[PDB]
Amino acid sequence: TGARVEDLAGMDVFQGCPAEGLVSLAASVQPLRAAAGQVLLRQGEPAVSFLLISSGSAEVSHVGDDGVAIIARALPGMIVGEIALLRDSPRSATVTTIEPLTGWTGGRGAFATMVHIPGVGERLLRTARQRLAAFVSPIPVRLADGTQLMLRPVLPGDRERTVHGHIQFSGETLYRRFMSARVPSPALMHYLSEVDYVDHFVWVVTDGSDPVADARFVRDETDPTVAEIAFTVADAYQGRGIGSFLIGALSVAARVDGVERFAARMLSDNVPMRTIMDRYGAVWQREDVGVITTMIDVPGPGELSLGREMVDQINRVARQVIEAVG
Ligand SMILES: CC(=O)SCCNC(=O)CCNC(=O)[C@@H](O)C(C)(C)COP(=O)(O)OP(=O)(O)OC[C@H]1O[C@@H](n2cnc3c(N)ncnc32)[C@H](O)[C@@H]1OP(=O)(O)O
Ligand SMILES: Nc1ncnc2c1ncn2[C@@H]1O[C@@H]2COP(=O)(O)O[C@H]2[C@H]1O
Repeated sequence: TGARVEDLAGMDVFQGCPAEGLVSLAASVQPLRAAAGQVLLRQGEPAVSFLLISSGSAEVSHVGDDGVAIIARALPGMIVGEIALLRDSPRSATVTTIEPLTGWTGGRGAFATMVHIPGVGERLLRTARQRLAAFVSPIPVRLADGTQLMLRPVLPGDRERTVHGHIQFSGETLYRRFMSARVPSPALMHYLSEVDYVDHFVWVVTDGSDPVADARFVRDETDPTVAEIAFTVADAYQGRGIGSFLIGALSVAARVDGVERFAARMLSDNVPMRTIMDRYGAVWQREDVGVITTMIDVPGPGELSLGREMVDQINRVARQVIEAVG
């Protein structure tokens, strides 16, 4: 009954893989056909199953404890059902066919053989937590002047959210951040967007719909105990204390991630960033003309202006995203 290796060769998780690598698995799966409106999976059910989508589309619906449902979509080239099999846990979501759908599917054993394809298990994990991040609970954040926002992790869709959003990021902003006043290339947006949360962590703050700002760190290639950090705040939200908060938040996430030292780079002439830094120290060095750097140990307990309940919620959400699949 098995699948033609070509049949699986389009699936995102298999890209780069040598055809021979896929044969055992291609032998371990059966074809699946489903009509529009049909239910493939359900949120509490134990996981016996996984599916790879050749054609059609499916709605993903997750009911949080609040009782409100986050929705996403599963599309051709994508696995679904992998996560519960990854964590050995219940279905994270209910999955329903939108478009009539095909149709490669397998069981626990096929999954095993799949995981044993080199660098496949890793992709699966990455993408898994990537998806689980949508189900985490956005933390209410009320700044000193009363304006109310939300703290959550970046989602790939933030990319879209931001490009077509009504929130303005000035050329001067773009320049202070990326050193060009121009709007970020699609390639770049993808980079800022899709992350593993392990070597690349990103906070976004929103008005409750659209992201108004972000803070991220990327673990150093050679030294995993240090990461370079960066921030962006939308023009009209600047100067209200968002950046200070975000370095706190980022610091909690960092602590979780096993990161110790933050590295920073910036225009010598960008005062607020420098000020934020200066609160923790530390000495500035000149990296290049008009450009400065620095290195700080990560505060750390007692060194944060955030709160207790607050650092609790943050550390909780962060750790929830980071260790979700491991
Ligand atoms: C490592 C990197 O990310 S470098 C580049 C950073 N990103 C950018 O430059 C992009 C566009 N500009 C921004 O995003 C900036 O507004 C940020 C994020 C650097 C600043 O953070 P914000 O959220 O805007 O304001 P925030 O309230 O956190 O400012 C922090 C500190 O600088 C002070 N500050 C605010 N505005 C100004 C200003 N116009 N001039 C001087 N100091 C200022 C604040 O008082 C505060 O100091 P304090 O807490 O000791 O009193
Ligand atoms: N945000 C998302 N985007 C795409 N697919 C998802 C998302 N969240 C959950 N899923 C899939 O929905 C499945 C529901 O049950 P599982 O946890 O077995 O595995 C889950 C994932 O394969």
